[PDB]
Amino acid sequence: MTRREQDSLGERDIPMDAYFGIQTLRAVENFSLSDVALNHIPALVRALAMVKKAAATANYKLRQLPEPKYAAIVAACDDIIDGLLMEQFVVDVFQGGAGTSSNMNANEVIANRALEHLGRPRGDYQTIHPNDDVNMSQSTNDVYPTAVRLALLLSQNQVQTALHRLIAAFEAKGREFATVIKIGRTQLQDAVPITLGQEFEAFAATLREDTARLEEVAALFREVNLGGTAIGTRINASHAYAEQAIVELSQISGIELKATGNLVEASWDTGAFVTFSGILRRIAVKLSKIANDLRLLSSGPRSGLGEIRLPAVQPGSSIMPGKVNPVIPESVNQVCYQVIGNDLTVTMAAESGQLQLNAFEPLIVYNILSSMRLLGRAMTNLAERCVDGIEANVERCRAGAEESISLATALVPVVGYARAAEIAKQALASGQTVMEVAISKGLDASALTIMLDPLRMAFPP
Amino acid sequence: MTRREQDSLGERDIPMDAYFGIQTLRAVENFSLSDVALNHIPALVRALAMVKKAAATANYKLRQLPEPKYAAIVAACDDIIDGLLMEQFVVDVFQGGAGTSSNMNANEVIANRALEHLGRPRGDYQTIHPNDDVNMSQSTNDVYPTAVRLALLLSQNQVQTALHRLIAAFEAKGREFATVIKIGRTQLQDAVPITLGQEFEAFAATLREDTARLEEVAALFREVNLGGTAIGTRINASHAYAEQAIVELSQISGIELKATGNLVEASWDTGAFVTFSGILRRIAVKLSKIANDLRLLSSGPRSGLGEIRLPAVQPGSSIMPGKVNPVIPESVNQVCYQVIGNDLTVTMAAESGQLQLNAFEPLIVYNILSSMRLLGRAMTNLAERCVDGIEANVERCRAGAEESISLATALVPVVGYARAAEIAKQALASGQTVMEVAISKGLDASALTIMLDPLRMAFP
Amino acid sequence: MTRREQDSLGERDIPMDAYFGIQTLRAVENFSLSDVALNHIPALVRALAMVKKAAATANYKLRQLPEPKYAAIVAACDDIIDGLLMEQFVVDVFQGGAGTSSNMNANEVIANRALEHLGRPRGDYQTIHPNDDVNMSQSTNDVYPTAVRLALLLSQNQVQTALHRLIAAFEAKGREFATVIKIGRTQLQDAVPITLGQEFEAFAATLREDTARLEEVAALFREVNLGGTAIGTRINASHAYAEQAIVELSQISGIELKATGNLVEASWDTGAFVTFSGILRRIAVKLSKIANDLRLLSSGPRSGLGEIRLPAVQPGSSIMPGKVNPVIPESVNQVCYQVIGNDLTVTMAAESGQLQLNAFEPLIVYNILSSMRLLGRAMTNLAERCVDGIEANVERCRAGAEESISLATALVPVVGYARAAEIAKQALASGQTVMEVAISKGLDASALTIMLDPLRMAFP
Amino acid sequence: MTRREQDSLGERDIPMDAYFGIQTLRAVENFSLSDVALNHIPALVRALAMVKKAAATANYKLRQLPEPKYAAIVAACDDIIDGLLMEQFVVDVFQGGAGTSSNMNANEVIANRALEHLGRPRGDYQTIHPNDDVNMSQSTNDVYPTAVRLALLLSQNQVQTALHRLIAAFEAKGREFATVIKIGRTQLQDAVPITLGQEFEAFAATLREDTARLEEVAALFREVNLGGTAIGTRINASHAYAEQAIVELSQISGIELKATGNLVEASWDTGAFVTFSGILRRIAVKLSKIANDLRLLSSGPRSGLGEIRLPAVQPGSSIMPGKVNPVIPESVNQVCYQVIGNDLTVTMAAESGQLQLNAFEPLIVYNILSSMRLLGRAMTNLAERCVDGIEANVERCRAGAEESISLATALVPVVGYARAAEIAKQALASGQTVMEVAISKGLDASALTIMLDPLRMAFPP
Ligand SMILES: [Cl-]
Ligand SMILES: [Cl-]
Ligand SMILES: [Cl-]
Ligand SMILES: [Cl-]
Ligand SMILES: [Co+2]
Ligand SMILES: [Co+2]
Ligand SMILES: [Co+2]
Ligand SMILES: [Co+2]
Ligand SMILES: [Co+2]
Ligand SMILES: [Co+2]
Ligand SMILES: [Co+2]
Ligand SMILES: [Co+2]
Ligand SMILES: [Co+2]
Ligand SMILES: [Co+2]
Ligand SMILES: [Co+2]
Ligand SMILES: [Co+2]
Repeated sequence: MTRREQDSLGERDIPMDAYFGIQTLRAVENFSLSDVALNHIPALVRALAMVKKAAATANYKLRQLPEPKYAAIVAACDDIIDGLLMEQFVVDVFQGGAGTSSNMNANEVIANRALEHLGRPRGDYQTIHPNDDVNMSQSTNDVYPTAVRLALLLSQNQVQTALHRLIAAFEAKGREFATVIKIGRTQLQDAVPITLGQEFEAFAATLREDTARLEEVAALFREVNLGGTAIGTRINASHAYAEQAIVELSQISGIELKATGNLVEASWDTGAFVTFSGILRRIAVKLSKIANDLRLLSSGPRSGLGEIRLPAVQPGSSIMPGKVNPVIPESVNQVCYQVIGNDLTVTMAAESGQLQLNAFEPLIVYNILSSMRLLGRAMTNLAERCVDGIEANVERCRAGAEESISLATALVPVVGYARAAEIAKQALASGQTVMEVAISKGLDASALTIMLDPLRMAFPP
Repeated sequence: MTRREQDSLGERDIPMDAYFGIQTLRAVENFSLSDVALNHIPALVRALAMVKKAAATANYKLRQLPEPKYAAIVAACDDIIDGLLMEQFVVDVFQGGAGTSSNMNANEVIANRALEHLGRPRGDYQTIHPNDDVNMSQSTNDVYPTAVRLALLLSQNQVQTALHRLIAAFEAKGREFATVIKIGRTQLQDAVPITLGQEFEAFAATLREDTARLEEVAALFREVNLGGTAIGTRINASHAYAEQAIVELSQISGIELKATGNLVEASWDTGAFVTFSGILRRIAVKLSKIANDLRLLSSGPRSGLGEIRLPAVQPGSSIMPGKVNPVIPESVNQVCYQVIGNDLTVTMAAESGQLQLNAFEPLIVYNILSSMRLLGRAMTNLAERCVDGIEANVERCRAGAEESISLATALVPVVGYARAAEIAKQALASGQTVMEVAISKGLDASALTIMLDPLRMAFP
Repeated sequence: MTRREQDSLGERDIPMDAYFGIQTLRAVENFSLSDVALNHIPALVRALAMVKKAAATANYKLRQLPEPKYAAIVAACDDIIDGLLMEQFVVDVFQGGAGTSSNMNANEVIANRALEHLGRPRGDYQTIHPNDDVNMSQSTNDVYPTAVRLALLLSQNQVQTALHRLIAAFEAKGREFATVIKIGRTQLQDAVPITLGQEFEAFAATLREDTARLEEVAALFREVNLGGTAIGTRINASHAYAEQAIVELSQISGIELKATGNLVEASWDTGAFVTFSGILRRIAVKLSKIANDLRLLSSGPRSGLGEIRLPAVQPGSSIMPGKVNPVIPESVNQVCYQVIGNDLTVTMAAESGQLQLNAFEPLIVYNILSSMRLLGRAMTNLAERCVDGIEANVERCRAGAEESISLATALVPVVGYARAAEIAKQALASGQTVMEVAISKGLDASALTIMLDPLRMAFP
Repeated sequence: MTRREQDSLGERDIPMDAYFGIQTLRAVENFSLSDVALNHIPALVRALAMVKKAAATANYKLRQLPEPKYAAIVAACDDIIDGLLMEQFVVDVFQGGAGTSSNMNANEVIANRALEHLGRPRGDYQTIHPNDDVNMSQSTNDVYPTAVRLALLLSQNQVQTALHRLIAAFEAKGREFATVIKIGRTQLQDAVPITLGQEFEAFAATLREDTARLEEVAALFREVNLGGTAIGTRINASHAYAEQAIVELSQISGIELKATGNLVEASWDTGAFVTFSGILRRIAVKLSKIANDLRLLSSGPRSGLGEIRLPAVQPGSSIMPGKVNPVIPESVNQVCYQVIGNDLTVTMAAESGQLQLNAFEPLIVYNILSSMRLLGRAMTNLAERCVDGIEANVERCRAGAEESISLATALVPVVGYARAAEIAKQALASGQTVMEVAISKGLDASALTIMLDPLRMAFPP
């Protein structure tokens, strides 16, 4: 069964129980590109609903929207915000129209769910109207970007939790491996001694910078253009409505929002999206570097560095034991490369704004929510399926530190530069340790245990 | 209800109904990252099955695999090639493992479907073994990349068909607007006359270069490393098996494949993916510019260029008639920006190869298969729902042409550059036409109506 | 005429009148790639010299360096700081060795200039040694990334001065065009009325956001790893030395520096370069939109939007008087594209770090200093040679606002949606203003002149 | 001492000295952005003068350019083609104008040099006009992109020569290390045996691919729009003029050039540049991974892979012997990252085309010519200064192979899977070779020497 609806282009038959309407139906036909629909990015659906609740409350309080229609609309928004009706948001994320299809998907679905609450039938738009009532005082160009900013704010906690979790895992391994002496490597050449613990604490340290800079950057989104309507001149939406709507949207979302400084600027500026993507791009670059180290430090088992052992999560051959593919970090690098790619997409999109509008905010929101979700899962998997279970190869780390030619420097104040250089040269020609060569020159072994102690070199005063 | 399987890491309970095994089950746990499973890229599944059919056949012909197992493996691969069992390919496209997870997902499903065709229950690997039988004479590092290449080859037609569709839309609007004179624009300044038809056929002409460049580049994927195994040294696979498996994979896929020249180089080289991601990027860059020209030319209705009118696919406000948001092109632009980024993701991945292998082909194949699909759909919509129904504002077009001070350009071959420049400046300074200004200086009214016809200036 | 120098690889002949040494000579031969030498980023040379002055002073105060040597080194450093000896930094910016070549170019030059401020010959390194004395307590790995941070910090001003300059240009125009009413455009479709002044003050507005983010990001460079030596374990340099050197470098540079929190992390973290490069990327993205807006609003003279007119800085085609190519925004566009490519370069280099070091700080620092210098010049040019002389086309702007259909919304509470939608459709259908159609239906002329005033609509 | 010139914006004073005139002088002031002038990309300056000469010659042959002025213009183009007058090309490569400023620099300089050949004074434009004569039958939008295509064709040789050189260095090391057995590595895990020579021969094979792809992509540039003028309509250039100019440009340059199929399309289409940039990018991507492989194989000396030794080109300290920074690969990598960014710069300029013209070819040509030049020099330096001198650390290579657990598979036909697997497991636990475990199970040493030969595993029949 179907019902019959009408827009400024004509009539169509919508399936009887669909909560979306004619406008959404056309957009499903117009933008069939990715098979990724609005409900694949639920945070934006929840956000549109909160913005639509805020406006309805504001209109009601200013006596522009009748009580029964406010009650019905609010109850409908509440349903969507608590995650009902998600399957009704069917529009492709790659939609044209600068956000209009998302706005209309929300307008129609809220309208019809509102009607259900009033005991009227779907499609009875004379009672609750998708444009006249649910979109009162509003514009795609202020509702959509406001919800976009809201959705990024709402999905902030998933990436913060993930960072904290990865931080906590590196800290623990930094503590566990505190006295595990090894050789540091610069340009991939053996340099001077360091512990495995300082090295893991430094992975921890780098990500502590990230959670701070991300928080700082997210705060730019608290600035909203709600009330500027179409191009920032705020025509058709009163000052009092804008004031009230923002106060309401703060209450609903639990986030203190404010009006942006210049709404004509805010109508078109995507600069904040570039900045936010940049910090996701930074996390991915840094994160990728960590994943690379864990791949390098565990290379082997016999003909690599073999200094750490990652947990074997992948099945192997009984006749090929010891082969441990660094499979979680690999999965992490792929997330990072993708995050970097998506970041360029945001850049091209941001760059292509014209006059009073950027038309490509839907592509932007899709890439940022994607990068955020992917990065959260990569970091969570890295922490629990890999980092938590890493083991030090204690003897083989020590071997590297003990084999360092750099230890010969500690002999200068005892035998003179010329002769310490000789030992250095000899140790390298013959392949023995500085310790072994030093012994042959009649220097005492228990004295050398002190002089050439690598843990002493790694830990400054 | 579950069944009990064993791998190198130990024992695990697998759902009764599942054709995948303990190795796939583990990879599903290890790489839960995106929610996009292998089944979202079915051409690679289809391709993986094709390779498994070919390998099985070549092992049977060299008497390495006995007949009853051969007949059962092949039957199972056929079922996969025919679109059955797709829901069993459950591994995340962002998998670590350089392909092993996709490879093992095929091994386990093939073995359990092969077991079923042969009477026996899921997990009786003593009979059909995922590793020892289905993966016989193979390594992830040769079967997976070959599947990757075959999956790209088989996806050519969706993009070629869409390019051919868009070309035909433009060609037709080219003929429809052959005499619709308008003004050209360089650097957004008014230039010399041209027809809308010429503009449109130009769009079709650039997408013709693209269909050819695409064939040429897709052709590199015909070269496969099947039988190089782990690192290119051919260990565990005979020369005889390699040639035979290629002959067989050629017959099965409908495409003439050949052995690549250096299996050692081939084991790790990802330049073929960069090249092909590159033409997709070209198509994106070209297609996005066309979309942009469509948005500019349809700007208005009254304070834009207003030279064309796209079909109104999006309903507008009853109080704001004449607003047509160039919504299909916008959607295309956005597809184009996603393809460009995807091309960088392939770049990052491709550059990060180490020694005998590149560990990130899962990412590469996923990004290229996506961009191919999005370009196909974007071009097919652009053609069917925008171009086919575009209409010219004939009088606004004409008006930009006759108005133009550029009409003096056509007097350079008459009175030399200098005197013609002089005529141009006098018209602009005195508010007279170039026609008006030129009779002034003694030239025949008769010859000028012809010489300064803007439609004449558009053609040789 | 040459002199004879030795390093661990052997003996070489160095030009007699060179302040550089055998290690710089070797570097010149090793990385001849680009024809762009260290002196082409002088801010890094000055910075290297400041840090060397900081190290010598701290070394002096802690009694690791004797007073005669301290004072010669310090005086050499001052010469470089003052702009002398720039022709002696000859090493390619594309150098390998992760800083070493730049550090040794500094060390040798400073040693040799110290030798004359002390009356000794060039090359007499038993008296002033480039490694033992000028690099004392130091490694490339902490000296070089500290110089980079300082260089970037000392170049902040130029991009700040240029931003403020362009802000002021736009603000000034913002006042001038306050009442110049025109139609807004969304998706290139006629929207609602706005003033050219508002549009221009929004340009200013966005750039003021950029000045604050740039400042805020620059501050991250204030944290230095100086003292951390080779890998961040402080080997060969004491706590007191590091504390003292950071105090002394803060005095020398004029910027309050502080020791970074974790020196092991600092040894390899290139993240701050990514964040910063991101703000340049952002500026470029915003800047290119603005440029694009200026090229669009000036399109014409006859058949574009014709809303503004940019000063003519190139001479025109005389066969087309009144054609003005937007030559200055194009040049800015090209700069913005470069900065964005440049940003990807940094992104690769940052990602490529291995274990205790990232080897690619020289490529990172070169690209950033380029980008900064480029944006600084671009924005100055856009302010002085374009924005300041922009003229508004008052009548063409006004006609766009009056001919708009958005006007018909003002009539909804006068005559009702229904009848006001009809006025909109008849206006479009007949080619008349909302005003002319509204006058037909009998509505009062003097109420309509206020009602459908576009200037009124522009301001809440 | 100066001279006085005039354009449609007033008068200015130009150095008596100079061959450029008033228009070039304004361009110097208007576009001061980089300090990189036209003389930094001489290939373009030369190509412009080739096109200029072709057009003069064509005009002369159709009786539109007087013989004396033809002779003088041609002698001037000849001087520029032969490398004279380079310092008169002073405009910034970052020019606005879509190439007009480069075209006018060519026009003016040629005019003044032609005048000198007639013994006339500088700026006597009544005799030789930069627009009227030197620019006859031409527009910027056909001459400049033609000059650009030909600048890239003139330049192709340096990158092709560099590629062949690098190829040659790899092939020779391929031969020299033909029997240096080592362990192959997949995901940084020990895999199966392979020879170092095979590894180096793979480098050669992959760069051979690049020469073929570069050649075939460069051939797209042979298609030129000379004679399409402003927008592809050909106004002001006769069919005959165009036919003759192309025949003539082909003769001057030594390259079979042909008119492009659709001059309207060709007026704006930047697709050929993207494709050329892309194969440079692809060279960067592969070159970079070779550089990385080199830095990794040479890692150590003692706590890395240490399979090869790169020539020490950078000096070290006498107390720290054995430390060899992989300094030339590092500079290759850096170049590769630059080219990859330059490819993004091109992609931006290309996407930015509008209607009948793309305005950003000056930036495009500059980036591609830079990229080509860097790639050439990096590849040349890698060959002469690193590869040609690489050494194998032969015993360490052989130890990697013997330490490999993959050897146990050879034992299957001999002792059954179960026992073969048991040996592999025991070798892994004790850090012993498969050979050592095998001996201790009472298998014969001279038998096992044959069975477990790594060199047989590296080389198929
Ligand atoms: Cl979401
Ligand atoms: Cl697919
Ligand atoms: Cl500088
Ligand atoms: Cl050049
Ligand atoms: Co779905
Ligand atoms: Co915290
Ligand atoms: Co799914
Ligand atoms: Co065809
Ligand atoms: Co290849
Ligand atoms: Co220089
Ligand atoms: Co300020
Ligand atoms: Co802003
Ligand atoms: Co940091
Ligand atoms: Co110069
Ligand atoms: Co050849
Ligand atoms: Co073309």
